[PDB]
Amino acid sequence: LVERWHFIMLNDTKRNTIYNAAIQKAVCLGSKSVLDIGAGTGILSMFAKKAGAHSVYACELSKTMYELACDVVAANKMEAGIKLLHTKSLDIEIPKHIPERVSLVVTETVDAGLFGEGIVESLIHAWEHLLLQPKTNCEKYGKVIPASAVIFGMAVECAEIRRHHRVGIKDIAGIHLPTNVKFQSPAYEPYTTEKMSRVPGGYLALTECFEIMTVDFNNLQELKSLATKKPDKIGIPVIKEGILDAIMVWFVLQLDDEHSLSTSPSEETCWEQAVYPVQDLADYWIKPGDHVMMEVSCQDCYLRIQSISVLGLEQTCILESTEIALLNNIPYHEGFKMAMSKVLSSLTPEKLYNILEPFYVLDVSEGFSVLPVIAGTLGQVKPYSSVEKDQHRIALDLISEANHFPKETLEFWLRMLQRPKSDKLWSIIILDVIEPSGLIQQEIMEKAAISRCLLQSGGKIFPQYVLMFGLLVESQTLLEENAVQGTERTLGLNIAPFINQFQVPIRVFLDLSSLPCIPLSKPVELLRLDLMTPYLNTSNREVKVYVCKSGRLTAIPFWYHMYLDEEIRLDTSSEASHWKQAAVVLDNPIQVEMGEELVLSIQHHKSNVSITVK
Ligand SMILES: CCc1ccncc1CNCCCCSC[C@H]1O[C@@H](n2ccc3c(N)ncnc32)[C@H](O)[C@@H]1O
Repeated sequence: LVERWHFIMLNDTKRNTIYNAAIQKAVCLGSKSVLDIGAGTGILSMFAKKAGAHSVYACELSKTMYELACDVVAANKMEAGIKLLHTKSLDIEIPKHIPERVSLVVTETVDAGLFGEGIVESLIHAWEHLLLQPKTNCEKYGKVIPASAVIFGMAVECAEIRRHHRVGIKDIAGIHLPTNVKFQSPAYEPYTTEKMSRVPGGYLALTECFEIMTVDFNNLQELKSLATKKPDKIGIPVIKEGILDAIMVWFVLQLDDEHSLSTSPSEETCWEQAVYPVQDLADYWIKPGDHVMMEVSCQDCYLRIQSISVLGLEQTCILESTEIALLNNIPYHEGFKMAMSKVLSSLTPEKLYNILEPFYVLDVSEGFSVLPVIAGTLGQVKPYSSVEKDQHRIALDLISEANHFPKETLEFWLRMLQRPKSDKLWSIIILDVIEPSGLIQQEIMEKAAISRCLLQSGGKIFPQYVLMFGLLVESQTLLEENAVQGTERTLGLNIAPFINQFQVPIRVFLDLSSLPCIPLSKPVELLRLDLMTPYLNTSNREVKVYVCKSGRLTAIPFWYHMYLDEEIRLDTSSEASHWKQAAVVLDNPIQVEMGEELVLSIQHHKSNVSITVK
């Protein structure tokens, strides 16, 4: 309900201090009438009032955030001086919502790409309807904090970004990906966002930092012009050999002459960068002498970088990032090849590489999957794909052709779980068990139980079972993302007890490998989800975890080993995993001692798992 950024930004003392100092300066120079656009909990509005502003107006788009801001403003005894408005800034009218035009607008409607929260649209409206005229004293003319911003770019090598946007291989577990199928991510999604200061495997600067654009938030003509301004065509010198994976983008906010904020990548700051993946080139290798060329525009809200190309000295298949990461997950496909060949082998080795009767193999993977083609290559197999999108069907037809399938070897199941034919049964059913989120898929136990009945004698659900592993960690990061840590970070203002009512018990879409934390235990098996034998499912159980190290336990990250058979397991935490992980974050951190035996109480019901300290 409450975006994680509200917790991180409220816990950033440095940022609170700098916004307070800028709002203080402006108010005491006589900006005593303030509109806070995107107020969240209302901390900037409370800075303005306490700085001596006469009237403060705070608008917030989210019902949840507006109600929270009402509660926080009241709790800090500022109900009377601060008018909270449940409204998009665009829908503020004078005198209906605000009595008079205001001397100061403060806005934190800002994303990693600066523009992605509609600031340009808001400030154009603000200048036109809501602000006093600009300077041609301070009580008599309109001004905006932030005043202006410089946007910076850098060409980078980053395999972690690459593996989500480009398919890196021509051959997966003995199937050929044909040249005549081009895979593109959806960023070909104007950008992704990334804490680049700790992206798994890091990044390499291939160019110097280069200025992309400047913006003056106090110049209405300039903001009005962005909409129709001709894209800047630019060309950036290469200073290092490497693979061109992305343009990394950040910015400096000038709040006023003396106060600025940088979203430059750093472990010292909370800020993320905008990331523009590079794809649909013949070659990605760049070296000193080359230029990185691109068009930069800001016409329809977002900063777009397009036509990214390298100046030196054919069916398209759109995949989600998860599906691109999947095709780049080699051990996943090699596991399936091996484990499928073993199940085929132990049921009819004669049909592995009644003659007319194949192995029937059903793939119920959620999205795009090449498992059926891999199954196809193993023996006399009739493989079934569960792809819905026409584009996926065409790609798989073309991949089939490239691996010497006769036409209509690969069948499409959608074009309910049922028998393959009237009096026939499945040799393998593949179920999708774990969400990209790192949570167990809903209704999986139902799908398993239905699927069990539809199997040939000695046939298998893949995976047969799944072990969930956990780790005791001390993570201040996970804590500061989860909960405001008291009053001192918000400069005495009392916000934590109100926002912390919206603590999430579980952080999903977590990159474990990147996480700054201290391990307090070794991995430990937390529960078994067994698709072949439901009786082995952990109902409710306690787990004794040996504490290897003294620390403040804040979280229990968790991932899965998915067993295709007893020898072959997939790791959702693997380097190349197309799954994210998750973590239980404690409402209250617990202190643990080396030698202690901590008890986790683990409640499991369907696809939901409670994990608690006892
Ligand atoms: C330095 C920024 C940064 C840089 C790098 N990495 C991360 C960040 C952090 N950015 C967090 C985005 C937070 C989301 S926007 C903040 C609040 O404003 C609200 N809103 C949005 C538009 C809007 C409107 N026109 N009228 C009223 N309210 C509005 C949202 O409902 C939200 O509560």
